[PDB]
Amino acid sequence: TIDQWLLKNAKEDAIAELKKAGITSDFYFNAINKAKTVEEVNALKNEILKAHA
Repeated sequence: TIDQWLLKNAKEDAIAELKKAGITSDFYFNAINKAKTVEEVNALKNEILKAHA
């Protein structure tokens, strides 16, 4: 199974820690659900610190 894959797991979990970080860009929250796996979602949020800040 694992169909849950979609990667929609760390989606809100991470973004939930971003909206408060002060970053509200959609190129980080939107491309978040586009990532591949959880490592790609949490990795994107870690790139904003250098891919935008």
